[PDB]
Amino acid sequence: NLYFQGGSLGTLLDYAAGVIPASQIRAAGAVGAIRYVSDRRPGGAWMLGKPIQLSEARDLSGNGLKIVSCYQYGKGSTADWLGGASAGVQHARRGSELHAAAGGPTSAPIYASIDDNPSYEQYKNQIVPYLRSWESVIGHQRTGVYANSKTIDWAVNDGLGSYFWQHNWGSPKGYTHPAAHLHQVEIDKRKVGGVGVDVNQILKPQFGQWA
Ligand code: NA
Ligand code: NA
Ligand code: NA
Repeated sequence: NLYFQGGSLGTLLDYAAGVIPASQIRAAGAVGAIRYVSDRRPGGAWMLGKPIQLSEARDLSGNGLKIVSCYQYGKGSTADWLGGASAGVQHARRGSELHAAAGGPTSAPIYASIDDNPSYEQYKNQIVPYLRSWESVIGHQRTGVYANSKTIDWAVNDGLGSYFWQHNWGSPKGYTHPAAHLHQVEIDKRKVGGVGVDVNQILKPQFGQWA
Protein backbone atom coordinates (compact mmCIF):
# COMPACT_ATOMS: atom_id res chain seq x y z
CA ASN A 1 0.00 0.00 0.00
CA LEU A 2 1.54 3.31 -1.22
CA TYR A 3 0.69 6.52 0.53
CA PHE A 4 -1.29 8.52 -2.00
CA GLN A 5 1.06 10.96 -3.81
CA GLY A 6 -1.01 11.89 -6.85
CA GLY A 7 -1.53 8.63 -8.73
CA SER A 8 0.40 7.03 -11.54
CA LEU A 9 0.57 8.86 -14.85
CA GLY A 10 1.23 5.62 -16.70
CA THR A 11 3.04 2.30 -16.47
CA LEU A 12 6.52 1.63 -17.87
CA LEU A 13 7.91 -1.88 -17.96
CA ASP A 14 11.55 -2.85 -17.44
CA TYR A 15 13.01 -6.26 -18.40
CA ALA A 16 16.30 -7.90 -19.10
CA ALA A 17 15.43 -11.44 -20.44
CA GLY A 18 14.29 -10.50 -23.93
CA VAL A 19 12.83 -7.98 -26.31
CA ILE A 20 9.07 -7.44 -26.25
CA PRO A 21 7.12 -6.27 -29.29
CA ALA A 22 5.40 -2.96 -28.97
CA SER A 23 2.06 -4.48 -29.60
CA GLN A 24 2.47 -6.68 -26.54
CA ILE A 25 3.62 -3.75 -24.33
CA ARG A 26 0.46 -1.87 -25.23
CA ALA A 27 -1.69 -4.91 -24.81
CA ALA A 28 -0.29 -5.24 -21.21
CA GLY A 29 -1.56 -1.73 -20.37
CA ALA A 30 1.82 -0.01 -20.46
CA VAL A 31 2.70 3.26 -22.11
CA GLY A 32 6.34 2.42 -22.70
CA ALA A 33 9.49 0.84 -21.39
CA ILE A 34 12.65 1.70 -19.46
CA ARG A 35 15.35 -0.08 -21.49
CA TYR A 36 18.97 -1.01 -20.87
CA VAL A 37 21.84 0.78 -22.58
CA SER A 38 24.22 -1.74 -21.00
CA ASP A 39 26.03 -4.94 -21.85
CA ARG A 40 25.46 -8.43 -20.37
CA ARG A 41 27.56 -9.19 -17.35
CA PRO A 42 29.17 -12.55 -16.61
CA GLY A 43 26.38 -14.92 -15.68
CA GLY A 44 24.03 -12.70 -17.69
CA ALA A 45 24.27 -14.21 -21.12
CA TRP A 46 20.52 -14.93 -20.88
CA MET A 47 19.82 -11.13 -20.74
CA LEU A 48 18.70 -10.75 -24.36
CA GLY A 49 17.03 -7.51 -23.42
CA LYS A 50 20.51 -5.84 -22.98
CA PRO A 51 21.13 -3.56 -24.71
CA ILE A 52 18.24 -2.01 -26.58
CA GLN A 53 19.08 -1.91 -30.30
CA LEU A 54 17.98 0.60 -32.93
CA SER A 55 15.44 -1.76 -34.52
CA GLU A 56 13.62 -2.08 -31.22
CA ALA A 57 13.66 1.67 -30.53
CA ARG A 58 12.12 2.30 -33.95
CA ASP A 59 9.33 -0.30 -33.23
CA LEU A 60 8.58 1.24 -29.85
CA SER A 61 8.56 4.84 -31.08
CA GLY A 62 6.53 4.04 -34.19
CA ASN A 63 3.81 2.59 -31.95
CA GLY A 64 3.75 5.72 -29.85
CA LEU A 65 5.35 4.12 -26.80
CA LYS A 66 7.70 6.04 -24.51
CA ILE A 67 11.35 5.00 -24.25
CA VAL A 68 13.58 5.76 -21.25
CA SER A 69 17.23 4.68 -20.98
CA CYS A 70 18.72 3.04 -17.93
CA TYR A 71 22.13 1.54 -17.23
CA GLN A 72 23.08 -1.41 -15.09
CA TYR A 73 25.97 -3.77 -15.78
CA GLY A 74 26.93 -5.54 -12.55
CA LYS A 75 25.13 -6.46 -9.39
CA GLY A 76 25.91 -7.25 -5.78
CA SER A 77 29.62 -7.96 -5.34
CA THR A 78 30.00 -6.57 -8.86
CA ALA A 79 27.80 -3.49 -8.43
CA ASP A 80 28.87 -0.78 -10.85
CA TRP A 81 29.39 1.93 -8.23
CA LEU A 82 31.91 -0.07 -6.19
CA GLY A 83 34.65 1.34 -8.38
CA GLY A 84 33.82 4.98 -7.64
CA ALA A 85 35.15 7.68 -9.91
CA SER A 86 37.03 5.46 -12.36
CA ALA A 87 34.08 3.09 -12.73
CA GLY A 88 31.70 6.01 -13.30
CA VAL A 89 33.72 7.24 -16.29
CA GLN A 90 33.94 3.73 -17.75
CA HIS A 91 30.24 2.94 -17.34
CA ALA A 92 29.02 6.38 -18.40
CA ARG A 93 31.08 6.28 -21.56
CA ARG A 94 29.76 2.84 -22.41
CA GLY A 95 26.15 3.78 -21.60
CA SER A 96 26.50 6.91 -23.71
CA GLU A 97 27.73 4.84 -26.68
CA LEU A 98 25.00 2.25 -26.39
CA HIS A 99 22.33 4.94 -25.98
CA ALA A 100 23.52 6.68 -29.14
CA ALA A 101 23.73 3.35 -31.03
CA ALA A 102 20.10 2.56 -30.02
CA GLY A 103 18.92 5.84 -31.57
CA GLY A 104 18.73 7.71 -28.30
CA PRO A 105 18.90 11.48 -28.45
CA THR A 106 21.37 13.71 -26.50
CA SER A 107 18.36 15.46 -25.08
CA ALA A 108 17.44 12.39 -23.03
CA PRO A 109 18.97 11.25 -19.77
CA ILE A 110 20.41 7.87 -18.81
CA TYR A 111 19.42 6.46 -15.38
CA ALA A 112 22.56 5.07 -13.74
CA SER A 113 21.73 2.25 -11.34
CA ILE A 114 22.41 1.99 -7.61
CA ASP A 115 20.74 -1.47 -7.30
CA ASP A 116 21.51 -1.68 -3.61
CA ASN A 117 20.68 -0.43 -0.17
CA PRO A 118 23.94 1.35 0.66
CA SER A 119 25.06 2.89 3.87
CA TYR A 120 25.69 6.62 3.95
CA GLU A 121 29.42 5.75 4.17
CA GLN A 122 29.23 3.75 0.94
CA TYR A 123 27.26 6.60 -0.56
CA LYS A 124 29.91 9.23 0.34
CA ASN A 125 32.91 7.08 -0.42
CA GLN A 126 31.84 5.29 -3.60
CA ILE A 127 28.49 6.44 -4.98
CA VAL A 128 29.25 10.18 -4.93
CA PRO A 129 32.43 9.80 -7.00
CA TYR A 130 30.62 7.34 -9.27
CA LEU A 131 27.77 9.76 -9.98
CA ARG A 132 30.08 12.76 -10.26
CA SER A 133 31.91 10.85 -13.00
CA TRP A 134 28.61 10.14 -14.79
CA GLU A 135 27.97 13.87 -14.74
CA SER A 136 31.45 14.55 -16.05
CA VAL A 137 30.76 12.36 -19.09
CA ILE A 138 27.12 13.08 -20.00
CA GLY A 139 26.34 16.17 -17.97
CA HIS A 140 24.23 16.87 -14.87
CA GLN A 141 21.16 17.49 -17.00
CA ARG A 142 21.41 13.95 -18.47
CA THR A 143 22.24 12.07 -15.29
CA GLY A 144 19.46 10.01 -13.81
CA VAL A 145 19.71 7.81 -10.74
CA TYR A 146 17.87 4.58 -9.94
CA ALA A 147 18.10 4.19 -6.20
CA ASN A 148 16.12 3.87 -3.01
CA SER A 149 14.45 6.94 -1.46
CA LYS A 150 17.24 7.52 1.09
CA THR A 151 19.84 7.53 -1.67
CA ILE A 152 17.71 9.85 -3.82
CA ASP A 153 17.48 12.23 -0.84
CA TRP A 154 21.26 12.21 -0.42
CA ALA A 155 21.82 12.84 -4.12
CA VAL A 156 19.24 15.65 -4.22
CA ASN A 157 21.00 17.30 -1.27
CA ASP A 158 24.39 16.99 -2.94
CA GLY A 159 23.10 18.20 -6.30
CA LEU A 160 23.91 14.92 -8.07
CA GLY A 161 21.45 13.81 -10.74
CA SER A 162 18.57 15.54 -12.52
CA TYR A 163 16.17 12.56 -12.80
CA PHE A 164 15.30 10.01 -10.12
CA TRP A 165 13.79 6.50 -10.35
CA GLN A 166 12.97 5.09 -6.96
CA HIS A 167 13.27 1.42 -5.97
CA ASN A 168 12.02 0.00 -2.76
CA TRP A 169 15.07 -1.75 -1.29
CA GLY A 170 15.76 0.45 1.74
CA SER A 171 12.84 2.85 1.08
CA PRO A 172 10.33 3.28 3.87
CA LYS A 173 7.17 1.30 3.36
CA GLY A 174 4.67 3.08 1.13
CA TYR A 175 6.85 6.17 0.67
CA THR A 176 7.53 7.95 -2.61
CA HIS A 177 10.30 10.55 -2.60
CA PRO A 178 8.89 13.83 -3.88
CA ALA A 179 11.86 14.41 -6.19
CA ALA A 180 11.25 11.08 -8.02
CA HIS A 181 10.13 10.94 -11.62
CA LEU A 182 9.52 7.18 -11.73
CA HIS A 183 8.80 4.50 -9.09
CA GLN A 184 9.43 0.74 -9.43
CA VAL A 185 6.42 -0.68 -7.66
CA GLU A 186 6.58 -4.42 -8.52
CA ILE A 187 9.47 -6.71 -9.38
CA ASP A 188 9.51 -10.07 -11.28
CA LYS A 189 5.90 -11.05 -10.57
CA ARG A 190 4.51 -10.97 -14.14
CA LYS A 191 5.43 -11.81 -17.78
CA VAL A 192 4.66 -10.09 -21.05
CA GLY A 193 5.40 -11.70 -24.42
CA GLY A 194 7.07 -14.52 -22.39
CA VAL A 195 9.51 -12.11 -20.74
CA GLY A 196 9.55 -11.35 -16.98
CA VAL A 197 8.87 -7.64 -16.35
CA ASP A 198 9.07 -5.17 -13.47
CA VAL A 199 6.39 -2.50 -13.27
CA ASN A 200 7.13 1.21 -12.87
CA GLN A 201 4.75 4.13 -12.43
CA ILE A 202 5.30 7.58 -13.88
CA LEU A 203 5.23 10.30 -11.18
CA LYS A 204 6.00 13.43 -13.21
CA PRO A 205 5.13 14.22 -16.83
CA GLN A 206 8.75 14.82 -17.88
CA PHE A 207 10.55 11.71 -16.73
CA GLY A 208 13.35 11.26 -19.22
CA GLN A 209 11.46 9.96 -22.24
CA TRP A 210 13.31 10.16 -25.56
CA ALA A 211 10.27 11.87 -27.08
NA1 NA B 1 2.82 13.11 -7.30
NA1 NA C 1 -1.49 11.43 -11.06
NA1 NA D 1 5.66 12.61 -6.12
